[PDB]
Amino acid sequence: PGAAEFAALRNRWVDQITGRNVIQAGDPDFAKAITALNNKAADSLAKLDAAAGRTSVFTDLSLAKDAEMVTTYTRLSQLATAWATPTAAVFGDAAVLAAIKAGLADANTLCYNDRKEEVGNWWSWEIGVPRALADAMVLLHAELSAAERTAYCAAIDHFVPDPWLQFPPKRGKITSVGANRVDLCQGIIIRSLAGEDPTKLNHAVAGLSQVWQYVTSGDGIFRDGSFIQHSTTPYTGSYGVVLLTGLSKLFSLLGGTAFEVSDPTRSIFFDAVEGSFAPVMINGAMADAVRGRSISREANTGYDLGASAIEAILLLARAMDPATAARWRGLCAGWIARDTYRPILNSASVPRTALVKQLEATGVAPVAEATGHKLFPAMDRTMHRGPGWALSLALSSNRIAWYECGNGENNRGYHTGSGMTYFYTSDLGQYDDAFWATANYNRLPGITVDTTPLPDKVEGQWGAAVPADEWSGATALGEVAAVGQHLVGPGRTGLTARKSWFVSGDVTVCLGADISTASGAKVETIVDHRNLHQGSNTLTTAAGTIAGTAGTVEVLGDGRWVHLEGFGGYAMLDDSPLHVLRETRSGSWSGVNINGSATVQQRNFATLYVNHGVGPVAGSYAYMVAPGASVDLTRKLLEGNKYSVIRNDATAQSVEFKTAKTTAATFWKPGMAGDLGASGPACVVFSRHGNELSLAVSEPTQKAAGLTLTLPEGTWSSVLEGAGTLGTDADGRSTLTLDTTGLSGKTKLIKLKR
Ligand SMILES: CC(=O)N[C@@H]1[C@@H](O[C@@H]2OC(C(=O)O)=C[C@H](O)[C@H]2O)[C@H](O)[C@@H](CO)O[C@H]1O
Ligand code: NA
Repeated sequence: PGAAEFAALRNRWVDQITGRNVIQAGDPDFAKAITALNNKAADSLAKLDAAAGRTSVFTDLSLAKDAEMVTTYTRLSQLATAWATPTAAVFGDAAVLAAIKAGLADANTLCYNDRKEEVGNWWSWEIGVPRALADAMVLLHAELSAAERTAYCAAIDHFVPDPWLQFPPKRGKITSVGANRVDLCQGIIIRSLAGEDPTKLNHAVAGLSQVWQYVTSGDGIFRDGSFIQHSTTPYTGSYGVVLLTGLSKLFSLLGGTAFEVSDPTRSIFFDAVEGSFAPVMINGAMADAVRGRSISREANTGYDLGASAIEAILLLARAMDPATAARWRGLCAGWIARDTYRPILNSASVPRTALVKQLEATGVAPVAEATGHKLFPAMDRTMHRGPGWALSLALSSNRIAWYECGNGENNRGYHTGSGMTYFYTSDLGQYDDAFWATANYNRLPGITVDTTPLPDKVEGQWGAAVPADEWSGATALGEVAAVGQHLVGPGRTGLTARKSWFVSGDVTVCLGADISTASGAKVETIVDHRNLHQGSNTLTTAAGTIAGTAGTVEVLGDGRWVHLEGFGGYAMLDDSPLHVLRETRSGSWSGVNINGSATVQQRNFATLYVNHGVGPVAGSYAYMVAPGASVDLTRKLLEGNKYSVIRNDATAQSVEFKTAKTTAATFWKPGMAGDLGASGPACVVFSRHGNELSLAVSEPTQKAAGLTLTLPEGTWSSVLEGAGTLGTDADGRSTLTLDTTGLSGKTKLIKLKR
């Protein structure tokens, strides 16, 4: 293959990144996309350094700061995009083209060339500039000289001689993985189009294959659908999306050509759309629990990331078999239609507009998010849904870091892996509306927390430390899940807590036991810390209302349930005091991200919490959350033993859901919770239907060869469904012994006959 094929490939990439082939005559969304393109282009043009012998290309961007070097190149590729887009203000503009060509020439001369050593963030030299510079070569291919091509290719090959590797030589080069591998290969593949280099192209293409091979440790896609980047952080929602975006674009680019991605194992990547990406998408937004440090970004939010995921999945769908195509389109139509908070077409590029328009043209109906549980034990994350809500739990353990901070981002996020309970609801802005600028990072919802102030970046950057805890894990049987976390506090306070969650189809029961610390400070547990935006939502009790005055914390009393207007109900499952605070909070995104704006955002919060006090000895909590519940239903939560606590202490935690006829339990020690028993760390959910007992079990340390339960509900003589060896103990009770060797926290489902 040759010059004909290379021109065809370049043209297809220009088509893809401009949408020049798919702008619809008189369409108002295509019109607003062009206007956004125009404004960005004009902004950049306004900031050009017009000076003779200039030392920068843009007056607000220093070439001696690598992030602003990257920004210089992305402004240039944006301007070339606009120059290439029919009906853009600068389309085919000779003067604009001139300024682009000079910008790329001077950026090369002054800074980014084959004689330059990397300084600062390697990502800028090897991914930031190459992708942008490659796009600009290809966009401007009819206009750049052979000598210009040579110099910019040379610069690129200098920083990235092999996209299977990363880091400047002075550092020791390592295997690039995951999002990094994709971005590296992208810059080289696009560069290979500009330079017509089939050798670098084939090698870059070959290198996508490693990203979708399953892994059992470190970075990549796990069999349970977890995605980790940077070893210790659940990262489906941001690095996952960068991967997904890059592969969508490259697969589509190369499909049908001599360079087509032909590896059959890529079906693992296709399976990940529903196995990894869809469960953590909530009405358009990637879950905060899976997007690591990006929560600190005012303008790279859950919706930004979920919209990018939508674009990519729509792009990929074009190439799939008919059933899979339609399913993925149905999922996307759903995430689009339910999102009236950040509609995808607001600020969409021309290509994203085209894919969303295309989707709408198929008429494919929106698929709803399925109720129930999706567990990701490899990354300490679980998802739970019912009518009106999606709960996302965020854990940490000897495998998963408390948090990632880096590059001045998320330095305060050290409690975000302390058992957070994100309840996503029709309040689509709950976590997006300056929540991470204004929230109390020491009372994040759900967490147990030692009130010792911690320094920014405590435990270090880049998730380099993990809590040395006993286990975190989960299992589920039908409508009921069991999740548990041994919380070890960050910042060496010696905080320790045993947190468990038992999630049905509507209610979530939260139990805590065995809470102590070495620090001498008070320890709290946060029933909720809910963004009210500018609202004065009522907090309704048996007595009447509580916490009417902002800033004056009040203590519930003996009705034991509280209802928050527009959210749902909360209810105490013990006689602990409930502290309720209405507060007004302020902060700027500059306060949580070194790139954040200084604008001060001000938000009202409801904060609900238990105080375990100074020096708790076996401190404990017991409460439940009922998202979407009316006052009538909230009042009734505690009536009729509907949620019947069985055990809550340092050995076991367990509840029975009276109506679901299902019992759930976590086990920290050899022991019994009512008539269920276990011989070692376990999550279990069981239900008897007549003469049959269904159980779901996991071995949550991920290290034990086996596990023995002591069966509830009488004796059991045969196994109807699944693995395990029956038996009788010393006391005439039935046992089930499992081989849990290598299960990696996964659930085993079993059925037994009396
Ligand atoms: C996933 C992540 O945090 N990556 C960082 C970069 O962020 C991303 O920008 C892109 C992209 O440029 O293709 C995709 C995402 O929307 C966004 O998260 C970030 O710009 C660089 C800055 O050095 O660091 C990466 O680690
Ligand atoms: Na890490």
